[PDB]
Amino acid sequence: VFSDFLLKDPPESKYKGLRLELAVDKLVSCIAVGLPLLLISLAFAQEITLGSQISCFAPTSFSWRQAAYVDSFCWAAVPLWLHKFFPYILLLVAVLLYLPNLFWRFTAAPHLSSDLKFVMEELDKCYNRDIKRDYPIVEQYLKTKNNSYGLIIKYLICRVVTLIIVFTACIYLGYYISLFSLTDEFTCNIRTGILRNDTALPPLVQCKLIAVGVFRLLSYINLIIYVLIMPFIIYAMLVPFRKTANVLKVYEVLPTFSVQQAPSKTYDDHSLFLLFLEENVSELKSYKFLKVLENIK
Amino acid sequence: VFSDFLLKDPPESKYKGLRLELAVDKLVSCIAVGLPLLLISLAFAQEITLGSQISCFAPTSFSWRQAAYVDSFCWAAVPLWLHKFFPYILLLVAVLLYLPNLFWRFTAAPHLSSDLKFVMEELDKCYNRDIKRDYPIVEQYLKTKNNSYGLIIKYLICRVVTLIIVFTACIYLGYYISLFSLTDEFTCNIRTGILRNDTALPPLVQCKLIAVGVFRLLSYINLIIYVLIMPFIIYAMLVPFRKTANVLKVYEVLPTFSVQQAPSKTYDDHSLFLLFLEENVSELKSYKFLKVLENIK
Repeated sequence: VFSDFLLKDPPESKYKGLRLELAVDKLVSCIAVGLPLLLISLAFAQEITLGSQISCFAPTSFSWRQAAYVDSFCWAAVPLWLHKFFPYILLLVAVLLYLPNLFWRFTAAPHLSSDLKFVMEELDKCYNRDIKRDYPIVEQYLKTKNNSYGLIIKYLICRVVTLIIVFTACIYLGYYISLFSLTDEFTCNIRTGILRNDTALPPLVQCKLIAVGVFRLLSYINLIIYVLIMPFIIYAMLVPFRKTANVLKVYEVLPTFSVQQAPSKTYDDHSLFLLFLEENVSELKSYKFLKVLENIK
Repeated sequence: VFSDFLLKDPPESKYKGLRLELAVDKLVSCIAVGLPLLLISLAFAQEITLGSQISCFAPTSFSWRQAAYVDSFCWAAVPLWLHKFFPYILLLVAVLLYLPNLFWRFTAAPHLSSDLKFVMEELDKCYNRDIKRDYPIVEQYLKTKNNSYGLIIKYLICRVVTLIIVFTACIYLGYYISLFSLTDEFTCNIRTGILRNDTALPPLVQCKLIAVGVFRLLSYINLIIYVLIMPFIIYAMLVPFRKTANVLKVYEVLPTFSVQQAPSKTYDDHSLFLLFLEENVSELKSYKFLKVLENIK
């Protein structure tokens, strides 16, 4: 009985290439973080070529600096801040979106990695020794992960943070779009604190926001992409209803492994671990041999 | 008896991946250092596009440079320095926050690393040889760390430095917010030292601070994030009341290891070492075998 409990070695950097994120979470994260960076890079580029935020039509009686004053004054205060702070909300949401994958990498990745390596090495050993009564090591190990919750708790944490951030960004951009595309100019007053009773200046002045066009374009692009990537976040968040293949069911054609009685797919570590195992089954060497073998029969 | 005291080798770069910081301290440090850098990067970017700090409405009778003089003069002196020095306090607190993890890395990390490697190699040897009377090497070694204090002293040093810096930054930003969001302009005088009795200049002039909006936004963001990450610092600082799993209790199902009588969780090196051991138990190979083994029984 107890002979295949002795730990010998990993006889290589054998795995070195396990994937610890299910490729859809990976694509979604890359896109959602990258898009605002490209947008605001272009934004800052064009704004540093324009070299101004607004332009006011000052009266000729002013000098240079006397007009620069009103042009700087009217850049301060219907909300104008949804325009003043646009290139900052995007960086903010980009960084907030980068955070959850850091959370994953530092709190769940190494545990999951060790578990995957253990299960895979055990399966390879079992097949290799029984192709030529022991205890169901892998069966009992996977039975242990049937009332724990840490892995799935952390997973759902990451997914819900991502969904919340994307939803908020969407409604912000939407209000921007539905508010600014009706005009781009406004009336500004200057004589307020000391010049209040100074008749040497106009009672009003006009100024125009000179980036509304580009910002509206970027808003449309970002909103479309985000509403496109929301459903994938939800489909990922629905773990116990995804599509699997039961690699543990392909392994049951050898003399003494198991016969998996019946699953239930509840929210627990068993389901998430099975998902990661199926994603990484590309590296299990014995898998293809057993597949063709059960095909011959 | 004395046979398992001979040092043979680490038969690989076996561990090469121990984690020397408990993932919550890691996340907190990354966030707290990174956030002000992103904020002040954006600040310096926008301020170099604006190319000015204030704007004063000089009388038309001035020339160009004669108005530049008042515009530069009134940028000097209710505190205006809380506005003048804003992009510097943030870099200061970022660097002060980076310091404690350097302190940890240089005074505690290598000792802890050697200790972890020793304990883990010893446990693996013990299991591997007794799965097929000796002295409790690991039990006595962990007994030695029961009246020393260096590790926990350094740990608490780092945590309290972090908490102090975060608290001070919070109250600074709070005073900024509660002071500047009532106005953005002030009255300035010029004729003071030589032009005092020079009637060729106005008795007053107005100037406006042209970054109050952006700085207030950054202040809100930073204050919210810092008050969010304070509780985690405290929860970390409360070492002897955290949640563990007693991996040394899972190891006691083999013939001659121990039976852990009773803990007390006082402030000492034993508790902190147990925390680090539980964090790094992902690499102990025998751990999962023993877990499934005690499950079968």
